[PDB]
Amino acid sequence: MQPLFTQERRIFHKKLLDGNILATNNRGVVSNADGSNTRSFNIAKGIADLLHSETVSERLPGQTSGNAFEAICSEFVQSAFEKLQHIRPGDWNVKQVGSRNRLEIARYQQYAHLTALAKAAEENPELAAALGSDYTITPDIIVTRNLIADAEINRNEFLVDENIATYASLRAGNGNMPLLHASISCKWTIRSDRAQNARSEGLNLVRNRKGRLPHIVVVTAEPTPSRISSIALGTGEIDCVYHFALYELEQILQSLNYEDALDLFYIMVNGKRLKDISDLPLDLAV
Amino acid sequence: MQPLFTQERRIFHKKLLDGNILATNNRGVVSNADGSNTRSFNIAKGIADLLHSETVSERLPGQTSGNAFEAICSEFVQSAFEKLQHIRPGDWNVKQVGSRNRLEIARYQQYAHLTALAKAAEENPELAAALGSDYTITPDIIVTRNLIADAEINRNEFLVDENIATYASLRAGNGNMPLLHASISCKWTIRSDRAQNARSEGLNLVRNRKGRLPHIVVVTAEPTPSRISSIALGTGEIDCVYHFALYELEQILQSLNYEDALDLFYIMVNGKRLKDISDLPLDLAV
Amino acid sequence: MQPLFTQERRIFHKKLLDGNILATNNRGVVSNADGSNTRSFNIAKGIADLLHSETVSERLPGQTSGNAFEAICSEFVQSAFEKLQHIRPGDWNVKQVGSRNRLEIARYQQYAHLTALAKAAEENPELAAALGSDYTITPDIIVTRNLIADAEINRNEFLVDENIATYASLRAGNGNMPLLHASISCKWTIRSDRAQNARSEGLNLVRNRKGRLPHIVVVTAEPTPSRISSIALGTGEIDCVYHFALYELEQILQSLNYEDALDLFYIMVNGKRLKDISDLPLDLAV
Amino acid sequence: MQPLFTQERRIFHKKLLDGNILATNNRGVVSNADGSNTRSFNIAKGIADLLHSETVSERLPGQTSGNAFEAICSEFVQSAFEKLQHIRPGDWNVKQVGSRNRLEIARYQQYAHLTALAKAAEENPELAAALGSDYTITPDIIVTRNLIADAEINRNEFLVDENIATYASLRAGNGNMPLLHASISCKWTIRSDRAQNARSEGLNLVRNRKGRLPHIVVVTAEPTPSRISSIALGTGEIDCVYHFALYELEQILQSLNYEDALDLFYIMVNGKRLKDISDLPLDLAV
DNA sequence: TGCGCCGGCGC
DNA sequence: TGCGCCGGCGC
DNA sequence: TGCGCCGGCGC
DNA sequence: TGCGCCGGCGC
Ligand SMILES: [Ca+2]
Ligand SMILES: [Ca+2]
Ligand SMILES: [Ca+2]
Ligand SMILES: [Ca+2]
Ligand SMILES: [Ca+2]
Repeated sequence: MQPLFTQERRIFHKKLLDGNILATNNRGVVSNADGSNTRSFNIAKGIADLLHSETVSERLPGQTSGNAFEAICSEFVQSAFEKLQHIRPGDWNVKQVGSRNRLEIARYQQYAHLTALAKAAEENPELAAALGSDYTITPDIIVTRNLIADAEINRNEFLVDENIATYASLRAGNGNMPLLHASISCKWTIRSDRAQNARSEGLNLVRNRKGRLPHIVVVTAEPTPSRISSIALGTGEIDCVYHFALYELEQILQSLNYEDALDLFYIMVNGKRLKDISDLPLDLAV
Repeated sequence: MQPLFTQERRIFHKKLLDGNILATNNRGVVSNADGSNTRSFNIAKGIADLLHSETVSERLPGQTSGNAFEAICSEFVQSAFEKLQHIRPGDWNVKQVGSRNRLEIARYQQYAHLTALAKAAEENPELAAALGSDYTITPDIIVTRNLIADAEINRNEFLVDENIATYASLRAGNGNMPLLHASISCKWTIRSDRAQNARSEGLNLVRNRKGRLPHIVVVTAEPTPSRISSIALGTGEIDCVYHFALYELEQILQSLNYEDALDLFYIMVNGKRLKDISDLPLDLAV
Repeated sequence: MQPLFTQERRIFHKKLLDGNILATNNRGVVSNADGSNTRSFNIAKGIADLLHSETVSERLPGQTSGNAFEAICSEFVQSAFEKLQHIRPGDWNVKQVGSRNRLEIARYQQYAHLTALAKAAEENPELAAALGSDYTITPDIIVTRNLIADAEINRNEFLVDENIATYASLRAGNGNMPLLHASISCKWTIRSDRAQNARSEGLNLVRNRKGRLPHIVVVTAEPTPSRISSIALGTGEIDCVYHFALYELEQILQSLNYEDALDLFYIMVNGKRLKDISDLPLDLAV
Repeated sequence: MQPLFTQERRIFHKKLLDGNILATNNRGVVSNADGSNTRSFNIAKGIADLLHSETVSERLPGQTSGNAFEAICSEFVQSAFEKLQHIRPGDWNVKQVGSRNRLEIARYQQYAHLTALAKAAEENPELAAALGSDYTITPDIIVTRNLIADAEINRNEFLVDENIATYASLRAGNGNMPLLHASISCKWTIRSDRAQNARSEGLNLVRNRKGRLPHIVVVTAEPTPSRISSIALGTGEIDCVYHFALYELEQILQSLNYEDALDLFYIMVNGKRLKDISDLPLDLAV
């Protein structure tokens, strides 16, 4: 049959189709297009043909398509990542946090101290104002790793006891919390202004961490390379951007002769800023 | 037996005593102390006593203790990290880079674009000037990961063929290099001004990466908490600092009844900015 | 009569009213409210009463209200700033750039080199991909300062000739461009996601500058302190946020007893992150 | 007469020759040279010759040349900047801070919150640890601006009463302190590692400011371009570097026929990363 | 070579 | 309540 | 006091 | 064409 990552990739698409997240309205507008832009329209039509989309229905409201894209991205990650246990073992959990959560990063080892700052600020309003703060990281999807018992550390050799390596992050106990492995931002579609919150979130993770920075990634179904470029280009905040259908996007850009769009596409891909959704699970194993 | 990490820790200490790196001169000054300062003198002597330091010899040139401390840290990480294959598998290398070689990080995937950038500056002086920046990132010790065969991704299951997950960093071939896993900076002793180059370096890794940030840590044998804090305190550049002899420092701070410095020790240690050398191998397995 | 800044402040409001930028629809929704949020509705109603708004008309499309708010903010700045010539002299120009421009910062001394990087990237696609780039700063409104002749430098004393101070930024000649004094972002209303492009723009200005960083400021008519807070709180990117009607906002928060909103309001104002529109001209003279 | 800035420049040089800061020891080593290196030896001797350095004495202790170079830079800036009141008016102070005093920038408006932050850490150790960071920003030389009376804002026109522009930074009273205009770091000579503390400091000013960023510059007497470049190259932390004797350096680089170093000089100078001491007073008037 | 190592100690 | 989701489209 | 200055020179 | 504007509102 298919290789399993290939099957999960199609499962991923099938859920977008089945849910009418991806569909075409009766004016021929594919639902991830900017219907008032010809290039967006054409690129999204082609991807949707390549994905064998057939349903005709009205575009879903954006809150609905945004939410569903996250859940569906979340299910793909969890399912594929859990097959990489021999390359990246651990007690992994993949969670869609939500578009309504907050303070959630403080749940995790590298950012726990942010609980203490918040509580300090609410108690002392002078401290609140004097503070820079910035404890507002609300990821769409997290991947976390729970902590390991000595039994696991000492699986094959007597490596540790209670008198050595007493601060190691992976060691369960002393009120240690789970590690944040990845923050995954989802963008069903992009406009260059609303795309920038992924950068500020990446930036917040970078500047406030105690310990190893998580993976910071963005997944998008945006059809146009230019809008993808407002989040993908540049370094420092975002590790890499992953497209819901890269291969399909490549094909359509080639057959349409949007030559600047194709050039921008290769700049990002060859520039290590844009990958396929199927590359994400393995990139989470590095 | 002792746990193996406790044995490794004692081997790291005995390399510093045996190699005359950590020793006491004819005036009673321990060789990581700042002899002009009573507290640094007393804290360092206290650490040497708890390490059972016995040798009398004159302080080595700075350049020699610097290099030697670095080799011995490098050997500790390599021997101890190799025990952790079941929690962080792979084909790992640990290397002690040096000022001799140039453009070292650019041999690794997340920073390879820096070669192209330098070649571009080199041929066009107008471009060299426009970009401004030249010199590039040179950590003391790096840990790198070699890439993985398809047979090993597919060890258990038919996960990938050559038509899926084709940009994934860990996958061998496709114009791929090894991955930088960790940048480890060493400071045998510290002065607050010359500590800061570990921060500019950390920042360079951060801002320039394509892919997940490496581990960015500092290992130091500095005796006084105030000097350690010049590098330890704060977040954003350094993941964590590792003391060469944390338990002994804590113990001497208590015995010398230096409460202000004991406070600062705990600010750092309780604040997750400072740990023992022995936490580092497990911290690199996150 | 009124002090002149007070008159410009009312002129500013009158243009928002006259243009129906600020008005109330026939359901009682004030046009800067989020009509589906009760607190937004109530706060905007009160400000609009305090500004003596009377017109009833349908909300303008967002592209129209956004554009007009910029022009109107632009006219206020220019007009008031030009009265500060004795505190901040110079050949000043205030320009609404537009929501369609690009590369415009490269027009200015501190960012000119960005022209060279763009031209280098389009010529060499390998260089394009290898590049980090990030020359995408599109301010809404700029303030610039043209360069000064020796006659002005030497107005009262013979300070300079052609053999001293030959690189001074303010000196006209040798193909020197005008200085960027300020970038002013306008946000008629806010949602926390679309607010973050002001941060990335501020960040781009910070990281790419050669010479003194411009003022980086945000002007907003957003009624709710919480949405204002998604751009105002935190430091490093934005110098300060200026509200189109702060005094009115203070009054209404007090009379409504939204006590957490009032607390957040004082956190920002007392925390030097939020000011009135009338404070901007003087803050541009520092 | 010479132009006044040319006279000031010669007075700055003669303070270094007369004060024995810049001199040649009995071995022919000029006192800002690294005697072990032929190029630094030759470039420094060449600069001393063009400055008409005549004194023979032994090199002063590092601590003394460091401090003395700093006082003399400070005096140059103060005397020359005072001539620029017609292009940058105000009530300016120039001061040479020192390691003796602590929490110096916090006396200025944009960084006053740092006092509150430190007081908060000091009373609550859990908070001190949560925040992590303690120590704070200590530039070598600062230029500050005192605040302005209402009579002077209203000198020409009735601009403001007490009901408008009530949070404006420049306006005296209302719980206002002076403004930090410039942070000036000095490095009599450089080594690449100890250069980097001017970068961490620059970054601290950047990231922590409430209001416009101060001028952030470095003045250095370092002879070799490679060492100057360790601080000069790049953007984001330092606005610009200023050489103590740029014309003389350029001239010696040409006469010594050191083409590689001449290149690097131009990369820096043409790239707007390096200028002469004499450009600094006008650069602070931007 | 020259970069970046650490040390001594003045302010 | 409220935060952040995407969509329509003018300038 | 102790922080942050610069210097010598090994690798 | 295309970039960035704001608005409606679900989850
Ligand atoms: Ca999202
Ligand atoms: Ca080092
Ligand atoms: Ca805007
Ligand atoms: Ca200095
Ligand atoms: Ca010495």
